[PDB]
Amino acid sequence: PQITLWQRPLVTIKIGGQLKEALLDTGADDTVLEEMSLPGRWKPKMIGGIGGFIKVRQYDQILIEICGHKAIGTVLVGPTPVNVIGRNLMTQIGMTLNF
Amino acid sequence: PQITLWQRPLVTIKIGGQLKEALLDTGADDTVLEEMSLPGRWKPKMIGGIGGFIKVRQYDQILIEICGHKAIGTVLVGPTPVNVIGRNLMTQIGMTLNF
Ligand SMILES: COc1ccc(S(=O)(=O)N(CC(C)C)C[C@@H](O)[C@H](Cc2ccccc2)NC(=O)O[C@H]2CO[C@H]3OCC[C@H]32)cc1
Repeated sequence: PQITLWQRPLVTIKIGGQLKEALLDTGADDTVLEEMSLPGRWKPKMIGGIGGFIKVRQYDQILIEICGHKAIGTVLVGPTPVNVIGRNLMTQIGMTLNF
Repeated sequence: PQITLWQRPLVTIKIGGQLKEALLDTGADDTVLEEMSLPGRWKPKMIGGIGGFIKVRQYDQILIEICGHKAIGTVLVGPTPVNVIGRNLMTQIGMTLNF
């Protein structure tokens, strides 16, 4: 389907048994979510955007479910003010920008 | 045209008669550009990014061409890692997310 940009493109994802609302963000290289517990090992990382950098924990090979599609990708967990689904995951569901 | 998300959706924009590279950002409500000169008066605006809030200069009804398409709207100037084209301008050029 087609998703208009008149409003923030929000979606609900399924990750680690939890349901979280997130923003389909083409400007985000990776998916970034607010603090939560995830299984597996992680690496510390610093990501920057408007307002500066925040420290996050990088988890790779995490199973996520969006709109019925089951995809695997990297999830950065940290003090982000808003949950965003990055390009890392959007490519997996075949999402593109069109005009 | 269709833009996949394997790489950053960087495009060429024209503003003030100059060509610049900008990122198509669906997670951004507004368009935020790196320091540059724009005509007329500006108003203050407080925007919150991943790293916190910053003060930017708001210029309205500015002509800006994105991927060859003519737009006339609000452009915010301030400290940002890269020129960001937000939903305010993407809607003007008929851009949408598809999958
Ligand atoms: C490595 O992985 C990364 C993932 C995400 C980011 S990032 O979040 O700083 N970024 C990147 C953008 C600022 C270049 C995504 C932007 O779309 C970012 C996502 C976001 C963060 C906090 C609150 C709302 C929206 N949007 C953003 O800064 O938008 C600015 C400009 O328009 C306004 O909309 C609300 C916030 C304002 C950085 C790195």
